[PDB]
Amino acid sequence: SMKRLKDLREYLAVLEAHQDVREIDEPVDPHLEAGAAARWTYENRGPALMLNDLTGTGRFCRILAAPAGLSTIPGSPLARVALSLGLDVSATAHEIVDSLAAARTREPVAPVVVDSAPCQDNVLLGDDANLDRFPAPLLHEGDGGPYLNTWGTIIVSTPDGSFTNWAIARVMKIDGKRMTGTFIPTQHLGQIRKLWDNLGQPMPFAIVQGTEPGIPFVASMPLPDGIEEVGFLGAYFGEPLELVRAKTVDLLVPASAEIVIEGHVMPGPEYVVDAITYRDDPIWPISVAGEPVDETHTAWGLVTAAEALALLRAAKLPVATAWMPFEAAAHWLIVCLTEDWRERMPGLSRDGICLRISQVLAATRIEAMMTRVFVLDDDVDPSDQTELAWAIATRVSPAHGRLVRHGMINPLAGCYSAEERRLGYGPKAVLNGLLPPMAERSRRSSFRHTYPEPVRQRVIELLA
Amino acid sequence: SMKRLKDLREYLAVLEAHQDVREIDEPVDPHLEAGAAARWTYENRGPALMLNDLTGTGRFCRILAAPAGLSTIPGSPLARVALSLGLDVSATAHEIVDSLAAARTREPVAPVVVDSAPCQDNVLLGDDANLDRFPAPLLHEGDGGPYLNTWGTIIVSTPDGSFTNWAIARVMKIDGKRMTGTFIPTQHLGQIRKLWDNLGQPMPFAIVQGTEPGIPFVASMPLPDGIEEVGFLGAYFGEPLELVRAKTVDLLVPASAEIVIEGHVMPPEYVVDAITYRDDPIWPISVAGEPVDETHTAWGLVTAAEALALLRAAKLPVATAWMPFEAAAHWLIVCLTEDWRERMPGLSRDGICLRISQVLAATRIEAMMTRVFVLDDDVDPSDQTELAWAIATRVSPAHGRLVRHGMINPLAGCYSAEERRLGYGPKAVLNGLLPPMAERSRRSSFRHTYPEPVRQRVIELLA
Amino acid sequence: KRLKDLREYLAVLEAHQDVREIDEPVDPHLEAGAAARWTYENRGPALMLNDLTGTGRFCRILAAPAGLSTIPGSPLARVALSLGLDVSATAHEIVDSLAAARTREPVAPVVVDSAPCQDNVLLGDDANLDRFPAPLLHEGDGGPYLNTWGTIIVSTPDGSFTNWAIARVMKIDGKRMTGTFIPTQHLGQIRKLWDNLGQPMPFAIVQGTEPGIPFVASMPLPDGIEEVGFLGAYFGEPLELVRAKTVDLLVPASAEIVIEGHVMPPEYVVDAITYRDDPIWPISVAGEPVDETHTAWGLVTAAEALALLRAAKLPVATAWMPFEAAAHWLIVCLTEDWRERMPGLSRDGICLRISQVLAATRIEAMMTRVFVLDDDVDPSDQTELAWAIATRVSPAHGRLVRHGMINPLAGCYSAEERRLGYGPKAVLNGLLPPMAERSRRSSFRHTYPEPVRQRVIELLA
Amino acid sequence: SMKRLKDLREYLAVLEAHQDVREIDEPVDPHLEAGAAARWTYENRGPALMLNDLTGTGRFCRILAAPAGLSTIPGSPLARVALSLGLDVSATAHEIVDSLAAARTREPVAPVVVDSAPCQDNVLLGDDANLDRFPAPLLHEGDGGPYLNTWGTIIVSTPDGSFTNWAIARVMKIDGKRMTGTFIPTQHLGQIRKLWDNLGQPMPFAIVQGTEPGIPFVASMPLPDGIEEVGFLGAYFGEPLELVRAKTVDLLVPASAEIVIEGHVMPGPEYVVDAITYRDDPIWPISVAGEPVDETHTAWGLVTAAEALALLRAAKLPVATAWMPFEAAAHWLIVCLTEDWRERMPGLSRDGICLRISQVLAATRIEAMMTRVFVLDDDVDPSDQTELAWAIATRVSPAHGRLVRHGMINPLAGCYSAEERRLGYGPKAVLNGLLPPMAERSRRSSFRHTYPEPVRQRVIELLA
Ligand SMILES: [Mg+2]
Ligand SMILES: [Mg+2]
Ligand SMILES: [Mg+2]
Repeated sequence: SMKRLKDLREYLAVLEAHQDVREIDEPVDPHLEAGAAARWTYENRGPALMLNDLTGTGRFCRILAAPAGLSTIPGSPLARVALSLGLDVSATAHEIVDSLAAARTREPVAPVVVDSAPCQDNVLLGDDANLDRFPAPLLHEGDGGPYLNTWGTIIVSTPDGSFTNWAIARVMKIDGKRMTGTFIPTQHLGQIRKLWDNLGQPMPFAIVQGTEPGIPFVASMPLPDGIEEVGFLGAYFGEPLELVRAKTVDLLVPASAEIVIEGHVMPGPEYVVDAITYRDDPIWPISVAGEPVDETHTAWGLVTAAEALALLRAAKLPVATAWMPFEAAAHWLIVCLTEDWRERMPGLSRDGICLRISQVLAATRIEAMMTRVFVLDDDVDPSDQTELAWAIATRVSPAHGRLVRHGMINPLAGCYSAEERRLGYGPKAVLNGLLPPMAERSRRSSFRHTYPEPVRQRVIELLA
Repeated sequence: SMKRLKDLREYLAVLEAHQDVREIDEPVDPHLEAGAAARWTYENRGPALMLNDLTGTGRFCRILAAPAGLSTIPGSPLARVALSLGLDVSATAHEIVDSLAAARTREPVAPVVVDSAPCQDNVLLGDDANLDRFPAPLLHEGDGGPYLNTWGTIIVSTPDGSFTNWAIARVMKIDGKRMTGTFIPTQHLGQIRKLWDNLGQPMPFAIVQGTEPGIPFVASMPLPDGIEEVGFLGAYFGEPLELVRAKTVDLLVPASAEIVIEGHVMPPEYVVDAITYRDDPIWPISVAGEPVDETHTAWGLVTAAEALALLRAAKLPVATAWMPFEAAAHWLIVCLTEDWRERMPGLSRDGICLRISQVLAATRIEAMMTRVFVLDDDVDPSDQTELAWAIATRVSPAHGRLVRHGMINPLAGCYSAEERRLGYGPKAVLNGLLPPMAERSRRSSFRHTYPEPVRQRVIELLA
Repeated sequence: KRLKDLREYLAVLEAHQDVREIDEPVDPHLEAGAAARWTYENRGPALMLNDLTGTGRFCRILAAPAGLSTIPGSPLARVALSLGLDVSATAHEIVDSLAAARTREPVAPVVVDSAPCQDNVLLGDDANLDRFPAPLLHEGDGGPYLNTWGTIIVSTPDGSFTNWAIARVMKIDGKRMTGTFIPTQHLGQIRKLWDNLGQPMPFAIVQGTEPGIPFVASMPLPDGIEEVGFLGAYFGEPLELVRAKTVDLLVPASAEIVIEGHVMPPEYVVDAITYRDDPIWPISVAGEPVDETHTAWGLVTAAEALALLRAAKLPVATAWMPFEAAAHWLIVCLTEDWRERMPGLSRDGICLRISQVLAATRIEAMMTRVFVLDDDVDPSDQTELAWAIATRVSPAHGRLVRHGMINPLAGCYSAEERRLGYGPKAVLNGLLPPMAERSRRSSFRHTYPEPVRQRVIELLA
Repeated sequence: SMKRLKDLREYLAVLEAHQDVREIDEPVDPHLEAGAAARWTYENRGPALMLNDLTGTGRFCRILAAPAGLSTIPGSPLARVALSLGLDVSATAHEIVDSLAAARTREPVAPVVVDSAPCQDNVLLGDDANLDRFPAPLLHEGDGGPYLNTWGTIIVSTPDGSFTNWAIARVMKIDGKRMTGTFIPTQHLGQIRKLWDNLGQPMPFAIVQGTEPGIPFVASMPLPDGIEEVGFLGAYFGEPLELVRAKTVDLLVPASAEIVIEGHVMPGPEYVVDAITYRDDPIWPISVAGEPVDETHTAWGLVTAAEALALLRAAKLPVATAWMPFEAAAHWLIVCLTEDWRERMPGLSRDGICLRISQVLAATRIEAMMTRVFVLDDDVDPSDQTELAWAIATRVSPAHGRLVRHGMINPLAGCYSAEERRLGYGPKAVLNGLLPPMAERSRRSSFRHTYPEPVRQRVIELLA
């Protein structure tokens, strides 16, 4: 039933068919212009951009901007997300998070190793394996340097080869042979690196760009500790991902990649480039994070809502859907309960079920970033920004129904004081916007909710 | 400088010129279909509808649906509000509330009495003055009966004639001669009803429909106690309002009306004595419900303009004020000028929120403000995405909330049954102010993170 | 059993060994105030300071006139005796007596031909405040506080309303004094009427009256209620007054000293000072608990709250301003059957209603916190009260916050809240669930059958 | 410098010397009268009671009631606590918690094994080891049965013998050979019984009554996971505690005990008695928990404040003292900061230091029972109930300066709803009652704070 797109070329051919990708043949400077073009695209809900000619490297390597920004397809703003996750172009916000959460109840599917892949048609070794051959975009005026990895995946394995992590972490260019990035000890990349430091050996790595579109979504997903992204991807699409052996490092990489950067991480934390392999006419996708709406919101926040939905359902909570509204910049989670939630959780009041949701979320990886969690009924679509704001304004008390917890916070969230940020300790709220029992509720006043179907059908016939 | 539209025909001709009104010649049943057509229009941002043919009364009286709903005019969703208030079709949310607040600093302009008006071309008296000859729309399935007044103005004078109140209150049809409605004692209509009840005499009234488009906005405005709407309308437009004498009741009604329902209120039922109308009458309706309708575009908007005027009169550095339409007239956004600290030394962010709360709490409008968000003026409160982003990223999940308990809006949704029954519940003032300009982090977007040459080069490539 | 003057009051305290005479000289400059603080804080007897540096044995000073009593098992005895009750009257019986008088018609006073307070009469230059002690009660004060436990009689220009207020009056020199005339109080309002006519307001300050007067003088009665009428209704008989020698004002015949004068528009001016042989000038040295700020002002404010809450038909068993909370907290105890008496309300609902009723009254601004509790706890028992708040008030919910006018002297406000006169006040819900749904209390009285308790009392008491 | 009382007889001889113990020679019924006599004693601040004749067992076994209740010694209400912890009869609230916290910075002192002890002068085995030989007091109405362990220690060890826990937990009698009690998995006793259960073996146990008076205080103390109570006692007193081998179980028990009950815990959980040993004329102390003031407040709450003081100081916080007020029934912790706290914690505001205190406490075992923590200055004595209430009323804002955290709660605390108790999830607050800087403060108005020393000395001469 899934319609999985197997590489970036298939993804781009589907966006072409829906007139949702534009080619720019005029030269664009990776120094700020490429990043600015990506921001213009996100903010004006423009087509994805194929930057065909870049200052410094010419037409050698293309750049794909806004790979999963909001779509131009009429009535389908989530189309790039839907297609990236093998769903219909018009799949809803609920169908998307439900598909991802459903795969969390399935057994992982191991990948398969292929003899060859287009990502190894061109191989650069030794002094030829130089990043100066590719664009080094300075994405924002104030950045420390060029961010080479914003929509690509870092691949590392434990020394024993028992666990392989695919993660999306920012990587900054130092020079043609060296890059750097953060190895936070609370995430897998850093935990795996510590195992390589204990054995006194450089950690082999590979960074892939322009893989099949579903990979960066799963690489952004806060899966539990023992779950490999490749296995989850396999369970999600219902078939094994095809991997190819890296040329210089005993790692398996997606065969769908446009570019593969291979090397070793040395404490010097520096990534040292040993080889670069790429398919003919390579494409390097970028993601330019900032205010809504970009892949921070359409990918990272969205897959975090799908993980919350899976965790809440695993705790046997009657959750209809979960969503991280794009306008709230991945600061809010909306939890919608089924209409029969009281029958499914018999001893709890509205405050009681909010206490239980808080208790369940508080025990997970993702709790620290939830600055606010709004608990609402499923008569509200949390992906409809007007209906969501209306529900919060009219259903959340101005004083009560707020559960405040203090603890770890997202250091990048905006709603914290300087001392809260410095201590890494601040407030997170769970807000109760649930209504009284369905029979006790006042009828909703709108076209859909206040008129009989024959009257609505007659009006649609006259006006639509 | 204002471009006032003197009646409903001028208003409709301007909407026609901007392709923002659609004529429906097929019959529409006032029983639910008219209300449903109005809701479809609001919710799909459709053109205003001129319901030309209505079952029961045919083509006699027309109905105007979504008279001040969101506009179809590209890039100008507030165009119906702007044109209704004599402004340019493209006037912004700020220009609109600023125009209304500016008129609060001006002296009232007394109206002028004219000898005749089109609203009296046809006069029905005695048994002919029957509301069954006009449409009686059942606007929502669950309503108690037909709501005859939703976008019309009820004119009422004190027994001494020293004060003339123009108000917009709900009026439900009982039969062809009788209507009923709420006379809340905290409003001028319920306060003036207490003066005519004390004298044991019936209160004369006159309800007008389809007046010039600016009247229902001022009728909805919570002006201070001693301020007549007619005087404010005169100060706003910069010229006197032309009134005509009522045929049967000693009240001065707008000469721009389509229909004038004259009568007297018994000690609460409205009893019809006369119905005058101009040729080919138009009866506008407003079908209140979820965003966005005239509850939001008129009532909430004029309440933000009054808050802006009151806050400025208290010498507060308020750049703008707005009642977001998506929040259903439950929230007020107060944006402070960038130099508010220089203008209000030596208050902290919490200090200025305390002062705003203290000022608002002393006014008429405080009870309906379920939440007030105090933000900086780098946020447009009429941009729903930017507003939600500012609240999510700038209001603490726990602190910077001033809670006050007292009178509430009995129709607001965020109250318990006991809070509604007591008429006593919580109202919050939320602090979403940034630290000083120099201390602030740079905003990350196309406009805020790139040099002008880089933005201009990108606009050249992509626009 | 009303005590008609300060000598009757002092004779009753003597009979209960609750007053001590200090014949050794005490300096009005700080020592008298320090002796009063030692007394309050050590729950010592009231002090009769006979010899005072500067004036000697002329005018005596009564310290801790209504401080906590030394009488075993009766700490509220000075309050009880001051209000004509039994020496052992409880916290509840005291506030209930005062609240009961609020349901009664005022009793007009009677004018007598003479009084002991006019046995001596100083006029002109003889009317010098320097003849009497001028105590500097606290190190940091601006000057001597002459009025701390006396009453300021004032009438409107038309003579239709007479206010008996207790306000702080500071000595400037031998003839002039100064004090606060807050416009939200009667003394500031009655003053505005005299300013509108462009005339000085005649006044009269009395010291050492019958002990019940300073309690009613501290009570926040409604706007149209005279203090002398309430006193008359409280005691059930008219208050005997006398015409002031130099001003058109009637003053208590029970006074020790009467200081008559005029208020030029804020300074005061003395005309005459009349007194009875061997005068006594009582003082009140306000500070940390427990003094007359707590035993009189806070207590009478709880009695007024009890009267207002009952007038709103609320099932209030008692009300109290705990002394340890320095007149910052009001405790409202509901009757056990409150749910039957207020049928549609939840615990939160009755707290909303109490808040709504209190918010409409004069006294709301000083209630920094109001705790709504059941009547199974005594709010005058500081241990039981703290236990009830700790175990029954949620650490997060059941708090109704209101913002508005505040007591500018309350401690729990920021500098900006004080400067704006706008800050938070809370109503806390500490009500238990329905009587059947409750857990049994674990203590001697609540966990054991009466035969078992009686057998234990026989063995151990 | 310590003056340790090595058994209950030494403790009782010291209370006799201070006229703080009374003997009852008239028979007292263990069914409710003994418990009622203990409550009368606590509530009237009476002497400790030695009940010499108890209905059913006569003069065989005595009962000591209110072993650490408030003392009758003039000016020394904490004397039973002070003497129990080897301090002077007049040691203050601060000196007591400071002594206990100081021992937390010291190395544990291993105990010593002795050949014999008075607690084994009489040995009952087989059918003779029957609890019906001793009083079985029904302490309260509501109690499911007789509570045999209220002021005694439960001694258990791990199968490997690497860790020995001395615990004070509820033990209710079933019959003459069987008892039951709670084995909370969050405490050591339940964690240790799981290890015996995994080996398919009953857990050996010993319960001791009437040991030296310091033991029940340390058994109530929430020490960290790897710290044995016997080692802490040794470090506290500055000398090894003397133990004797148990007769029928492989455990070491205090040689100072009046009574040893030895046996094995079975899952079907029930304590089964295999031997009872006791010294001549045994004394069985009881603690009758209820409203203030009993050993719940004078021992458990007090040692929890000492542990909080030790943890806060280990986090380098400038804490002058910590205390759990007796009137607040072990629901509140008061944290008093030193006057110079701002100099010692330079970048923090009053709210900032409260956030830091909350963060430190939240990382510890004791967080859950802290329904409220009040952060005050050290110009307030938190053991003075009037001054404490005055400080909270006048210094804590009616709305702000409250940090709320949600999580684990004390299931026995009163201030929780039925749903919060059932979920084990509810609110806990940290309240900011700190004054502004010392120069910015208003002077305190009282005898001590508003008058010069010569004026105070002159007044004391006149009136004292
Ligand atoms: Mg991952
Ligand atoms: Mg008064
Ligand atoms: Mg332990």
